[PDB]
Amino acid sequence: ADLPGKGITVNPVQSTITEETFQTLLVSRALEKLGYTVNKPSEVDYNVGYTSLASGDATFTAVNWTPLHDNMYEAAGGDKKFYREGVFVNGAAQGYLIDKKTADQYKITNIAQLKDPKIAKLFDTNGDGKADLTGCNPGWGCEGAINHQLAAYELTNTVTHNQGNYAAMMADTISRYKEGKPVFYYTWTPYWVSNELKPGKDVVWLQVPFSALPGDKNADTKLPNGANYGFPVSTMHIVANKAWAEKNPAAAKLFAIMQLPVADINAQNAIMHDGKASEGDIQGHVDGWIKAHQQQFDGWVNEALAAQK
Ligand SMILES: C[N+]1(C)CCC[C@H]1C(=O)O
Repeated sequence: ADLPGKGITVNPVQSTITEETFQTLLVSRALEKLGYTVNKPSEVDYNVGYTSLASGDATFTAVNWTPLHDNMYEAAGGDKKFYREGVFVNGAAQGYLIDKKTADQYKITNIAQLKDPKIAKLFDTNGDGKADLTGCNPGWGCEGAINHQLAAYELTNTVTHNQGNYAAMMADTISRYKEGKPVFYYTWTPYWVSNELKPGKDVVWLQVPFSALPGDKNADTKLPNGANYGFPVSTMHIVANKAWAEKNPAAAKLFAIMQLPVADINAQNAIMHDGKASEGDIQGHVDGWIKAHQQQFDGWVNEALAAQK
């Protein structure tokens, strides 16, 4: 009769990106149905998350990105210290965008065109002549990807990687876009930005001149027709402490089979951004998703409970 997680405490970890909370708590709810006591997530830098997971201070994360986290994953112990099975979120996109108005006028389709200082000046916001790319916070996996690519594409003389607080910077970028000025930024899905600036209407994605990712000399981000946006279709995974997973087969199975559509996280993140972003609202987003997918959610729980436990 007794549920397998009775008496066992779970510590989730995510980053300080509040938009990660929904998917983290979805896993927490599932573990609670398996009987576990789940604490509120710790919100720490990704790299701190991975070392905590490897030591056993943290139990799971649900925001492990491939390939952007590969270097942090391997560095912290890789498959020797971590359990990682299945695919939690498929079909994420990332890349570089400029406003469609500017792209159409000057016929800009490739980031390599920003080597021309005249083109780059269009996107200068601080007057130093260089294009100002709204980029990634220190510690994000995309920090390393963007730095690597600007160097590889010979863009460091005309393009600046602006770093700080991405969410605040993007509000300024949207404000500038609304004044009718050119903008240049990196983003990903799922996140709230793509709801405000939509490709084909407001903005366009830029291609890159060849494949370049840090730590993999033979990376190939090309699509079958030869078009390249600089990043592959990306996925998120649930990652757990390996030793904990070996002792908790019901949880291990649950982690391998849970799946959340990228569109659902996009929708939740958009609602948060329109003002409903308190802890209490996010809990209700999670509870409402479950009620709307009750058969699926219960199926995951039933499969986990039927593991050899
Ligand atoms: C901030 N991010 C959510 C953007 C894509 C993956 C991740 C990161 O760069 O690590």
